[PDB]
Amino acid sequence: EIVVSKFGGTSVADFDAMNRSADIVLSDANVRLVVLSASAGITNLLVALAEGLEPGERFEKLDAIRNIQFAILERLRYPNVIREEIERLLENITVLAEAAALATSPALTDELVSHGELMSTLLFVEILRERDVQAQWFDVRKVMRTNDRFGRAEPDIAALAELAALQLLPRLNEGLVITQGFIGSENKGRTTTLGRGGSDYTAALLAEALHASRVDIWTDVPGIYTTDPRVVSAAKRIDEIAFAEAAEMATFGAKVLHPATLLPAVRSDIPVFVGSSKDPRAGGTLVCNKTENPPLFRALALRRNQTLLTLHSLNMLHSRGFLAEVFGILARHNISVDLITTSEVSVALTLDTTGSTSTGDTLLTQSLLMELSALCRVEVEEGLALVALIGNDLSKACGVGKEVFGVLEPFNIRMICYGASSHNLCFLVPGEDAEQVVQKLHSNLFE
Amino acid sequence: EIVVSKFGGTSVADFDAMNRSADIVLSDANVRLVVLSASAGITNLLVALAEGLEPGERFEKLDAIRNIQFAILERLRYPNVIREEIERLLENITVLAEAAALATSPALTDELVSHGELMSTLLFVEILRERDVQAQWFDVRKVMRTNDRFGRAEPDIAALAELAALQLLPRLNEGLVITQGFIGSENKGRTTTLGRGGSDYTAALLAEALHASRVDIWTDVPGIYTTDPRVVSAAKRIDEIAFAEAAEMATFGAKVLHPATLLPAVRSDIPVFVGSSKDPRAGGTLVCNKTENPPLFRALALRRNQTLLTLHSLNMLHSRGFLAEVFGILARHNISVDLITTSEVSVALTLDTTGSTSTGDTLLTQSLLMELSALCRVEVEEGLALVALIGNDLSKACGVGKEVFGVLEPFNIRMICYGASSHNLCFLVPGEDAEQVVQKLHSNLFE
Ligand SMILES: Nc1ncnc2c1ncn2[C@@H]1O[C@H](COP(=O)(O)OP(=O)(O)O)[C@@H](O)[C@H]1O
Ligand SMILES: Nc1ncnc2c1ncn2[C@@H]1O[C@H](COP(=O)(O)OP(=O)(O)O)[C@@H](O)[C@H]1O
Ligand SMILES: N[C@@H](CC(=O)O)C(=O)O
Ligand SMILES: N[C@@H](CC(=O)O)C(=O)O
Ligand SMILES: [Cl-]
Ligand SMILES: [Cl-]
Ligand SMILES: [Mg+2]
Ligand SMILES: [Mg+2]
Repeated sequence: EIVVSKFGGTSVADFDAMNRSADIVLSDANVRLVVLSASAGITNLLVALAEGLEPGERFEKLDAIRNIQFAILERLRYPNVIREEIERLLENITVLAEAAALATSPALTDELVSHGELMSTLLFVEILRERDVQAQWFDVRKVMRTNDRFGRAEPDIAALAELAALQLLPRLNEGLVITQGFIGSENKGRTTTLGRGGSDYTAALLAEALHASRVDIWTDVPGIYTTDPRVVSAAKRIDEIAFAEAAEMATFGAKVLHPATLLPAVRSDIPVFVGSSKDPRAGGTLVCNKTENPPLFRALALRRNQTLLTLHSLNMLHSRGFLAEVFGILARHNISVDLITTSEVSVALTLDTTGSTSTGDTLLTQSLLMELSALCRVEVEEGLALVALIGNDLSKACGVGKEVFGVLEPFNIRMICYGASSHNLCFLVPGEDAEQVVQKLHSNLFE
Repeated sequence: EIVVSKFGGTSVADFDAMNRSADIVLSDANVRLVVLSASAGITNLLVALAEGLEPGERFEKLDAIRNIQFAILERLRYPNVIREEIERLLENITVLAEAAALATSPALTDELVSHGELMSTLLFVEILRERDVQAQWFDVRKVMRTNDRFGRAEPDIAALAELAALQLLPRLNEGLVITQGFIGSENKGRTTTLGRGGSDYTAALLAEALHASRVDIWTDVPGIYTTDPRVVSAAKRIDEIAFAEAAEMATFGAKVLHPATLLPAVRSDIPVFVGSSKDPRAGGTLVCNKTENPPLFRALALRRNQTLLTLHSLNMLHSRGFLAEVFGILARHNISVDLITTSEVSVALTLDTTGSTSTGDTLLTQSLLMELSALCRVEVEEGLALVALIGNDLSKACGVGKEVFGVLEPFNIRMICYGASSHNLCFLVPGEDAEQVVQKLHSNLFE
């Protein structure tokens, strides 16, 4: 019986916002664990610095980073103590940025980028104690154990359970606990990150590990809509939806949720709430086990910068293996594909961006290619965008093909993958036409 | 420089037909090799007998078989010699049918069914010599070596080359040679068959092995149409088309050609002609390397009684393997799939009928299932029909989705697989609505 609350960039971008969020945490006494991302802009600045920047640009970034932190600092009642700390963090960030300028790696990046959520959670506790509140700071790294895959580390569920009950539970009993999402620590103590947007994932993870009654995702939009409001102005809010529905929404482009948030949700039936931190009375969306009478079409999701890796065979093995093998190469290079389409011995692979914390993460390695290039002719098309329609029983229902492609006459559909799930129908279209399609569909579909 | 001609059931169903076909062979002196299927109805009768029938029904079948053969026999000039032989064949067919009534197997079936093309080719030579023609009978089994996969044996290309030049070439130099398609012999002398419609395949095979200038397919329809004339009355004939186009037409339902006919065609660039044996002046379709300015939509193909094997995971291995493995099971059971569609860890498999000479060939074995059932939840939907659209550059062209699904509003599209080939777009629909769909499409597409 403990609700876990999560606040994103915008929700803790500055003192005021941080306050709006602090209020919310104190509107419900069941909120015992808070999860914060770093303030808006921090992570991008930090990532640009882990790329290795020259003296000039480097200094600009470090200052943009220091400003944001002091905007908040200079508003506190007793800014002396945390100033020391911030200075260390800032100073350390500085030395790391100097190192990045000479050598860089996904591990250095995770370590430097981790600093954002560290500074944000330190300040938040201060904003909470400035109100006479028992609120203590906690380093998730003591609990969030992950593998050594830097940039997008994967959580060790068992480990996260023992630890959380041995170091985090007692702290929850005593009082309030503020910690950071997105980061973790590997076996040999090195810092890791779960991948962009990972703060959502962290919230669901600790919720499961602590047997919480619920998780609250506080963002900059009141709930989950029928599509990105930034693309469809006329986007309608969705008051309530179910796990797999949303699970697939996130997976195909519903940025509001990290594609891995709901895994723990489903595994422990921990409903998740989604609302605006700047307007908690507009009302958000609740994600739960199962709904009332689920529509046929809930929403549309867009996933940009997709890559289409089409594989034809140099005709040397039998399809059985030609495939069984092809899939045993991606098993080594551990390249996961959400969408595949075939035609005899021609297999078109739909590749999503990494979502890794480190920019330079390049999916198609030359080792891979030459291994595949000889085993079967390769093809790679870029600047393609995936469009997904999520609903229910689309496979055993009528009029789906006409309803979706009746408006797309003027476009080039490059790939259509449908039939594997009664919840979705996806397809590719050239990047530039991406949004106009989302609009056209949504229109004669939800409006 | 030798043209190879092939005649199907209807084309040698009876004396007259056999004659029509004999004429055609003598309208071109480059025709040195003729390939005959058994007379219409024979193979089905023979297959029903290899299933094991009781005394009564068995006797009816043997008589329907003897009648058809005597209809031709009783019209010859000197019917005495071949009568002896036919009697043996008939007698042997009889004893085999008696054995089938007690024990049955794909090997007994191939051996009994082989008898059809044996009787037809024996008579044809007689129809040719009744016209003072140097025409000799030849047993393809001496040359058509295949593996031991009875019901749908696979040709050993190398072996077929050495043999054909050592036993068949000399016979072609001397004069005319009549032999049988559809059948072969395995390593240990046992008789095999290439699978229903395999007589087309045989024609292409020997053409490649003998370095022929061409192959002529004589059927009961003047050329290759934009779709089965038996479904679309308004079906238009296609005067000329290219390998991959047609290759895919056959593969997805264009019965006029066995799905494996063009493999040798492509491998040796041996153009293939397709015309009616009852009307050689209506004109047929020529299949060659490449065309003029290939349409965007050539035709539609229907493949009935498809099975949709959808695989969801019991969530115990990582997608990489979950797939890499799934495909390494079908690699053992050697289950080939032309059409696959995925969605994360859910993979929907499109399964075609065996096309095997033996009816009882059941694709989904219980060994397989329980091996798959535990590794990942299974699903099986039957009575589904595949619809394919063949053309050119459908992937990098516009309006494809609207053009195809604009008419199918009233239907349930169950699977859409597209993007792997710039030549086709396929999809499933419940069996009963199959033809009405083919008609609706073809209409606002070719008419
Ligand atoms: N279907 C959808 N419903 C609601 N928001 C969506 C949807 N698809 C995309 N979004 C976008 O995701 C945003 C919230 O994500 P994010 O920027 O990561 O914030 P946070 O820091 O709170 O995690 C919304 O502001 C919106 O731009
Ligand atoms: N696209 C198509 N073009 C021409 N015929 C087709 C097509 N699709 C299917 N067919 C069918 O295939 C038939 C010929 O095949 P088949 O019955 O095996 O004869 P054969 O014994 O000559 O091989 C046609 O009579 C027609 O019913
Ligand atoms: N702070 C990380 C993680 C998150 O926002 O959830 C980022 O900016 O992507
Ligand atoms: N005679 C076999 C092979 C063929 O017709 O091509 C059958 O009836 O299917
Ligand atoms: Cl940022
Ligand atoms: Cl038959
Ligand atoms: Mg986020
Ligand atoms: Mg045939």
